[PDB]
Amino acid sequence: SFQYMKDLNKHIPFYHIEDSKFKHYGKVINEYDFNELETYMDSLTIPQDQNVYVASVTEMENTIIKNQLQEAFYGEMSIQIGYCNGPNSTLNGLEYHKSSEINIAITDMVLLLGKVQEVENNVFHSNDVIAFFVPKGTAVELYSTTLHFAPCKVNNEGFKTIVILPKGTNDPLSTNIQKRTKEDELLFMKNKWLIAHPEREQLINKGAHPGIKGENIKVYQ
Amino acid sequence: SFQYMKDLNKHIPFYHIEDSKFKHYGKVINEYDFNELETYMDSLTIPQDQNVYVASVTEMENTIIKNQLQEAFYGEMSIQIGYCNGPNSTLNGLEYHKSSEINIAITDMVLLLGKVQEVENNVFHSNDVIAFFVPKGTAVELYSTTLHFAPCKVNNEGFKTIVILPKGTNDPLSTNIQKRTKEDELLFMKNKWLIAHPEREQLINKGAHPGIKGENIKVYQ
Ligand SMILES: [Fe+3]
Ligand SMILES: [Fe+3]
Repeated sequence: SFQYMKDLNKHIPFYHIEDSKFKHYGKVINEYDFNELETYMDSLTIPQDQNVYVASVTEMENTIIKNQLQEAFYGEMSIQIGYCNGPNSTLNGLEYHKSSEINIAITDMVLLLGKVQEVENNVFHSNDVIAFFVPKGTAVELYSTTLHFAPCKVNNEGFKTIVILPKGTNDPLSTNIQKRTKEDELLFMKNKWLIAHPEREQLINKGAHPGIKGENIKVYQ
Repeated sequence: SFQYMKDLNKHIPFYHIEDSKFKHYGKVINEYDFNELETYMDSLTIPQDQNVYVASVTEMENTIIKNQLQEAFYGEMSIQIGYCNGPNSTLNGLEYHKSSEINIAITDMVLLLGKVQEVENNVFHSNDVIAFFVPKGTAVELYSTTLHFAPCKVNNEGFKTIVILPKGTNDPLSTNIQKRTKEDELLFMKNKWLIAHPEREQLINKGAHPGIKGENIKVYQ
């Protein structure tokens, strides 16, 4: 429940995804159903140790709805459908893509969002983050200029999310560039620029840029 | 010259592209060399009747700069390089992509920009447009949430721009979708959503949505 989560998280701006404060970050998508996907997602368990992210799942890609979303929402550009399920409750990191991402909440979840415009010399401040409570069943477009990461759990068992992007996004980089722009320092996976919190050893050890300044926010439930 | 243009366009909030007001719309790209493309552009004159947009030019794509922009600025996503040159001086339309576009000003030019978030039931108002004077040699990223169209001229002979996007963008739609979202009404080419001004009969005739309210803004020079 939203009010329970709201009450417990007075240390961060906290909104329902249907609130107009979301409008700068994304849009709620209403006119699609996702039965084919939900059927797949129900065959999956939530890991309790750490989040899993599969970028591209054939089963979910071989669907009517994938073809609908590709031709219309993505204007005929090739897409992948994956999932991010897990027990996480902290910010950890903030990433962007030069694309639209769809997140479909298969469980209640929360997203910690920023705006890429608020990055200055590869630094973003926790204070700028906003949380949005997304109910089971809700689908959102997150804009390319919206800093985002893995959801934070609402229910004790964790969360389940469908994640839709241009095909190839989050694949390993296949070249090692000559870095020349500020942004190049963030480049981490295909079509994925990442700003990690310095207390997130799992990302820092992977080479991620340590540019979140402030507390690694925690979402209490 | 910027002050010349500014003095003639007091009917429109008018800014240098280096101004901070641009930060909401895009970013200036500095650390790249576009010389190979500049050389191709020198082989062209400016059309005098009407704009020309060619989405993909193989010769421009078979360059070192194309490989660099693909691997780094687009994070390994496949890109096309084209150009948009001509004599235009009006708004005419506002389009977006679920991608970043790069515009490289080979001549002085002006961009009339909006935000996608300012669209309300498939309507944008001219009064929300902001003009940005882009000097010869400036490269800009336009974010996916930035409504944009073809440049407006500074010099009497017209303008020349390089246009970089994900490969396929602005190709003809291969499907006729069953429309279901407000956004589906705007879908006009591959990865291109357009809101046309009603005075451009040629766009409306082709099925563009007439949703710009207000003057077809003109840039005087
Ligand atoms: Fe993402
Ligand atoms: Fe465009």
